[PDB]
Amino acid sequence: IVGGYTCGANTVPYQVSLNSGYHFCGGSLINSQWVVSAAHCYKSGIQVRLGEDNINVVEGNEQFISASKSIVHPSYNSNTLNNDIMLIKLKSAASLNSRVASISLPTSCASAGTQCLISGWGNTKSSGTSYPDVLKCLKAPILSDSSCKSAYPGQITSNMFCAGYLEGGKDSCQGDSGGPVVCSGKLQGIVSWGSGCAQKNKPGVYTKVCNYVSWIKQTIASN
Ligand SMILES: [Ca+2]
Repeated sequence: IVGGYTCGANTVPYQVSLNSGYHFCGGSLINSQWVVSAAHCYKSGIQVRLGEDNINVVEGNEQFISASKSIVHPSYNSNTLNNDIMLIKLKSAASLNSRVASISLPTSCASAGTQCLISGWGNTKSSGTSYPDVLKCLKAPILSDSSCKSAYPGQITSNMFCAGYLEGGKDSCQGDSGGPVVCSGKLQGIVSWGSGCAQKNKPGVYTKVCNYVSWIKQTIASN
């Protein structure tokens, strides 16, 4: 996260870290046994880390649970990042408490102008490189589809939305990938892509979760 703030330990209780010997992407806990992330975060050998603040210090509220199964969206296209969404099943259920909690799925899609909360452990610099140990947060608005398509001509599908600031300075970044965009108490996006981080006229592009609720519900009901 570029241009954000330190969240506070466990104030984002649905945030997870995906670890494959190192933190590599974020995710969102949607019930005691399932995590939502980005399909471009796919790898074999994922351990899910819940209740994290400092990802380099065991502080005592963590739960570390291996993945039993990964499910990339059937229509995921890695060239265009269309349908950039994956489900991860945990080997055992998490214990939900004040520090580890699930986030609701949306019933309707979020509105342009809504201020959302984006979080993660990704790079904090534009170019240059500095990775935080503690979770970072950013408030950012949903942009109009018109402005999104103007920023990224020929590249935005109906399964993507833009959030952030056309002036630059504040954005998600590499290592935030897979993490949540929460708007009005629901998971409305997944950190997906963008041109650089926090560059003028190049806002963040997010997977539009409201288009995937049927797929999520049917997949959880069968696995
Ligand atoms: Ca920790």
